[PDB]
Parts: sequence; C-alpha cells; structure tokens
Amino acid sequence: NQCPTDWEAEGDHCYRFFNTLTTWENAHHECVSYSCSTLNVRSDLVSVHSAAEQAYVFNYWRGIDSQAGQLWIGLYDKYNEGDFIWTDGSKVGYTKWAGGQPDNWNNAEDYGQFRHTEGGAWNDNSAAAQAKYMCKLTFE
Amino acid sequence: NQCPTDWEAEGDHCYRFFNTLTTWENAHHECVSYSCSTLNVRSDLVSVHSAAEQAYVFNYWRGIDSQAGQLWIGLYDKYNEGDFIWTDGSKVGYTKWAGGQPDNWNNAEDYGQFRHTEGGAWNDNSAAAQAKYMCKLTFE
Ligand SMILES: [Ca+2]
Ligand SMILES: [Ca+2]
Ligand SMILES: [Ca+2]
Ligand SMILES: [Ca+2]
Ligand SMILES: [Ca+2]
Ligand SMILES: [Ca+2]
Repeated sequence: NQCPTDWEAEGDHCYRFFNTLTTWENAHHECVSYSCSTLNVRSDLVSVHSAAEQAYVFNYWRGIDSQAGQLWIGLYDKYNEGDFIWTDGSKVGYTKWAGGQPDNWNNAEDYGQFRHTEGGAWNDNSAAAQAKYMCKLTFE
Repeated sequence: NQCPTDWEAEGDHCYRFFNTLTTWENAHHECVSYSCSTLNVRSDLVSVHSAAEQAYVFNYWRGIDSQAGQLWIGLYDKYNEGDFIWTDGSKVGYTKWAGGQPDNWNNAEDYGQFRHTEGGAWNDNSAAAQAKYMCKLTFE
C-alpha cells in the first residue's frame, strides 16, 4: 500500500470518499486539486471499469455513509448530449444505468452519480443537484 | 503497487535510483523537488531503517549501476557533529557503518553514503564528493 494517507488502495489506484454534499462541478475541481505533476499523478472524479470496481467504490462509500443520497462520479455528457464519457479520459466500457436512466430530464442532466440503492446504479443529474463524491488517483 | 511511474514499490514506500554523479546537497535538493503537498507526499533522500531496507536499496542500486562508486543517502551531521540524523525527519535506529566510520575525515565529512562494497556499508564523506543517489517517497 503505497497510497497517500486518507486514501484507500485497490489495484493500481487510490480512492478517497468525501462525505460532503456539493455540486458535480465543485466535486470535479476538488478531486482534480489532489493531482501531483512531479509524480505524474492525476487525481479525478472516480471512473468505473468493471463490476468489481463498481462494487469496491459502492462498498467503500456505503461503508462510511449511512445517509440516503447519491455519489458523484466522473461520468458526463456535457460536450455531446447522450454520449457519456469519463473526465479522466479512460474508455467507456462499463455502465450500470438504473432503470429509466439516463433520461436527460428537463434537458439539463449531464452528470453521472451512483444511487445509494441497487449496488450503486447510475443516474444522470443536473448541475444544481448535490451529492457526495469520490476521487481516484491514476499514476500515469 | 500504487507507486508513481518510474518509482519502485517496497513496503509503505516508493524508491527511485538516479544514475548521475552529483554532490550530496544537489542530490538532496533533487529528491525533495519531487515532493507533493497536495497529497502530503514527501520525496527525500533515502532513509534506511532495517537490514531488509538496506538490502533492498543496495540491490536496487547495484542491479542498475555496475560502476565502482557510492550512493548518497539522507544521513548527515551538519547540525550536530557525530549525531547523524535523517533529512526526512525519521529517527535513526538501524546503522551499518563500515569499519572506521564515521570518521569525519579532515574535520570535513558530514554526509552519508553507501559504498558499492560489503552490502553497502556506510561512509561519511564531504560536500565536494560526488556519488549517485536514491530518493524515497514517504506518505505523510
Ligand atoms: Ca446536455
Ligand atoms: Ca445529458
Ligand atoms: Ca436522470
Ligand atoms: Ca561537521
Ligand atoms: Ca561529520
Ligand atoms: Ca569517512
């Protein structure tokens, strides 16, 4: 375990859950703010690439947080409506959409989040909504 | 393994060997310049706290550098002559002083280094000496 203190290790990554309500854009900035250019470490909202990473992220979050609510992740379609990508540039092979999602409700939902139910099934929500958030380190 | 690219993982630490002759002070300045305050990651010259870390560092160095020569470590007695301290603030427990060391030769040796001989036994040397160096990450 070579993760920074207050960050959890799993695979080739470190993860850290922030138990504070905020907007997706603010969460994005807060995660990116933990980057370290001298060590080529890129910090970002969590990206999710397998059922096992989903489960990991979900169980880490719900292991700390007992409140009903959502968890921002780095999935978004801001720049191309309908095409959800990761902020960290990683490829989009894994999805876990909740039934009826993504629905771009009121033509204003471009930001992805886990629900606290159904193993962390994903919803698209808006720039005004608030949720907790999870950051991930990528050692480039 | 959660070490940055080009750093080697061992225990709770990451290490990196630089195959470049330089002074201790420059080596120290170089290692520290990799530090990252956003993740509380100290980069510094290597500190050695067991025979196991000693062997790990020695074999890592010698697996790359087959030249006769020395490797700077973060041990120095500039402030208090004869009382060596680690630049990373960790306490000195383990030592592996070569016979007849540390001798403060010519009243002018404040800086610790492995020799390439005898499993990397330590010598103190001066501010004008040149050696290769190794950095270490500490997750503070
Ligand atoms: Ca849109
Ligand atoms: Ca949308
Ligand atoms: Ca929705
Ligand atoms: Ca002295
Ligand atoms: Ca001395
Ligand atoms: Ca000496």
